[PDB]
Amino acid sequence: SGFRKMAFPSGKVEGCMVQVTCGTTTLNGLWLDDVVYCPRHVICTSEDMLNPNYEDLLIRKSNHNFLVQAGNVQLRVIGHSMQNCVLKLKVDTANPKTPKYKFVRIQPGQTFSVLACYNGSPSGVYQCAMRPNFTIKGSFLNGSCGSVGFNIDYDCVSFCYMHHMELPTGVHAGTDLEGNFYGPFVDRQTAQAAGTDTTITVNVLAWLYAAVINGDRWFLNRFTTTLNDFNLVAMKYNYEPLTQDHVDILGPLSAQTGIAVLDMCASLKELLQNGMNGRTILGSALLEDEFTPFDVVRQCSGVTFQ
Amino acid sequence: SGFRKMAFPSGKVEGCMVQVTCGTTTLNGLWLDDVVYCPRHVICTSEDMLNPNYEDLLIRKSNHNFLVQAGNVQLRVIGHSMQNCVLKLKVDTANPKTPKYKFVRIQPGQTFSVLACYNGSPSGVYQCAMRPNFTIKGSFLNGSCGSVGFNIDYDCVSFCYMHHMELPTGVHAGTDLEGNFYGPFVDRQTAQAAGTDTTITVNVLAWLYAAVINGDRWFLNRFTTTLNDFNLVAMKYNYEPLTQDHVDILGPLSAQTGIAVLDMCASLKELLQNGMNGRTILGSALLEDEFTPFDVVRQCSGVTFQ
Ligand SMILES: *C(=N)[C@H](C[C@@H]1CCNC1=O)NC(=O)[C@H](Cc1ccc(Cl)c(Cl)c1)NC(=O)[C@@H](NC(=O)NC(C)(C)C)C(C)(C)C
Ligand SMILES: *C(=N)[C@H](C[C@@H]1CCNC1=O)NC(=O)[C@H](Cc1ccc(Cl)c(Cl)c1)NC(=O)[C@@H](NC(=O)NC(C)(C)C)C(C)(C)C
Repeated sequence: SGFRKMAFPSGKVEGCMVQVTCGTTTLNGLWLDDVVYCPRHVICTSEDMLNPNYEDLLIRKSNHNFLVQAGNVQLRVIGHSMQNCVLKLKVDTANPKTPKYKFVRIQPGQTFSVLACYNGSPSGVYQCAMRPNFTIKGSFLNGSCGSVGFNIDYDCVSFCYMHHMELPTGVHAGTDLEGNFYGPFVDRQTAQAAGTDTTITVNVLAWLYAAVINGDRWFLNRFTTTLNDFNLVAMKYNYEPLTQDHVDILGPLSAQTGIAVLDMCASLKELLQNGMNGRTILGSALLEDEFTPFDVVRQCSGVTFQ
Repeated sequence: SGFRKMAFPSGKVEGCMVQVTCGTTTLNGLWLDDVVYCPRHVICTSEDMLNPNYEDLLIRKSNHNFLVQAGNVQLRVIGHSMQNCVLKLKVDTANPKTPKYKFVRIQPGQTFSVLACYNGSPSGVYQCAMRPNFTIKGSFLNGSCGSVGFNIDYDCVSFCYMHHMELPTGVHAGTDLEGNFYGPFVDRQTAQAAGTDTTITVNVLAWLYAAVINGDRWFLNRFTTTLNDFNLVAMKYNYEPLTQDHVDILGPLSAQTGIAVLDMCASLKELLQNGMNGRTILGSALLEDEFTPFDVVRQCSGVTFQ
């Protein structure tokens, strides 16, 4: 029993983190085979950030302008290129600890583990969700750029996020590992702000199923509702609409607990309208939306990785 | 900016987990140098648990009754002994991935990372605190026994917890790595229940400092209080008393924010008496007590490990 914000084991990723220095700027890089991936803003000075032409900035660099360190070993940079907003540094040595991996662009609502790093050295791991407004609510300090987000599927590391910047509201923005930003953000210092965020409805329902599995039943009721009646209520409270695909995804949890999805929706509708009234669910006094249906299955069934 | 429930990177510990089978029971073991540590209840059958004599049970086993697997390699057991409630299996091979490590018995209020494992394989990592009643609020399923809790200090892994059992309220009990239970629990199936829990006051104050560092100031006020006036209020709300040592530990956070500890205490006193009134702090609608002062410093200053 029990339910925690659980991250993936980070060992396979720790062995791929390196330090990258260009000029006075040091941040983190991801070393896979003979390529080091890092944010391209590493090549900028303070004067360039207002409107950088990255093609010009890169053509004026040479391979020896890039200092790449793996622990105490210096890696020799033999090539460099740019893909969207990531820099790819080719090095003379293939990382012997390269895991089986793939690169994946995730959707809002999905969750992943972040390995927060400073100077190439792992500092901590935590779980977060890609919000509907394409930011993440992370924890990052100076020097954390190039830290990556990932999932593990059996034996395979899926990299989905590389950290680039913090926005004025204190939330975070970055790219997939092919250098495409999530959301409307760009790597030039111009006025940018996150759009309004919404609550990830399918995840709240997953978490209410987790509560039932763990013995929290006080919010259940005998009613049922329809998708369209539920969604009319969800919209008013700034919740994402529920689709038939969401219903199907929750199937395994409905089956294990015996409570129909549309039954659970009537409970959520009541909680939205009357509040939780000084009660808690799974130790929380707010409805939690950063667990996917798969997170709940994994943690309430016991899936491992090799 | 930002603030998350952050666990330590787990790579150094993943390489020490093995699977241990005795009879029909399989659980996890910790392989360091040429010794595998695991809960001694692995040697029990269902009939023995009501009142096991572990000395008798162990004398009737031989080295080949213990099946120890590291991935796909079988490790050959060449000796076995018991230390308190842990079994130590001597094996013919020293773990080449043994980190620099030590064994530490922690105090209530301290936090640590748990690497949850099934069949020797890491499943997830999360952070928790050893409660004042010597339980932890973990997340564990069948087969998780022998999963360990740890901290990292520079380059050294400090093991502090090995998982043995779940109590009827859904919380968890285990031993240090020398086999001594935390709390009044014993490994015989008899009626046992956790004592009443209290809230870890010094940790709540640390977390209120974290909130200030991240821009949540609405709960501050101009007042100050005394230790003895604060503690009189804390007692009524089932909070641990605050000592002068607690005050000193919070020094670094007081200094970075400019708010005296006893100033912060007057804010907490107000929050206890009037509630948070539908407001949140660091995204929570309850006062959080599972971050130590050191956790906050580490996450709001950026300490890494090598
Ligand atoms: C990366 N090592 C570091 C991580 C930051 C520090 C605090 N929290 C974090 O997540 N980020 C940077 O160095 C980054 C460089 C940069 C500047 C400008 C642009 Cl457009 C990009 Cl894509 C990257 N700086 C910042 O994140 C910066 N924020 C902004 O400048 N944001 C706007 C205004 C461009 C939206 C600070 C947080 C002010 C350092
Ligand atoms: C270990 N692999 C497993 C982990 C459990 C499963 C569910 N959640 C967990 O944390 N634990 C056990 O196999 C354990 C064996 C055992 C039995 C009896 C005693 Cl005294 C000890 Cl120290 C260990 N069983 C249990 O944890 C058991 N709980 C109790 O029997 N608890 C009391 C009544 C002895 C307090 C179940 C949770 C019922 C399986």
